Amino acid sequence: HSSGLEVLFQGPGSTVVATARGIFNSNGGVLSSIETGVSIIIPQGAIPEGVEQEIYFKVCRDNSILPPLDKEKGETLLSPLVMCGPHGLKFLKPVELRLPHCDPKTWQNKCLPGDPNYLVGANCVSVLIDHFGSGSGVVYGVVRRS
Repeated sequence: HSSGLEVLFQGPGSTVVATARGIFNSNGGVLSSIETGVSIIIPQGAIPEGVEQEIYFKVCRDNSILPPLDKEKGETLLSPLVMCGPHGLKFLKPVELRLPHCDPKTWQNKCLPGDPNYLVGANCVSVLIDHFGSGSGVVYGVVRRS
């Protein structure tokens, strides 16, 4: 039993509930998405000079996706999916992507006001992207093993 980062694919009509977008230049910067809690930090250099790349990640719901995990054993998704804006992107340096992944304790908890955001932002999933693949629905997603 363990959790990690994985790149899932979208088959049917994906459910886009959140959409983060931000044009980034060689200068660098980060793209935060409060709608879900996902933030992408780009190191000063990932993007070349004299260029402007519109990087937007759309956070979808966990319903219209192809989860390779095994729910029969208990596996599942505890992190909001993501849809890479541009398809076939290649940075000069890897970008740090962070997702709002909480502990498995709240996997089915009603969520109390005492600390419903405690680890929601602490145990975030970090993934480095130098180049973003190009697929019909190359999305991300935390894999909850069983």
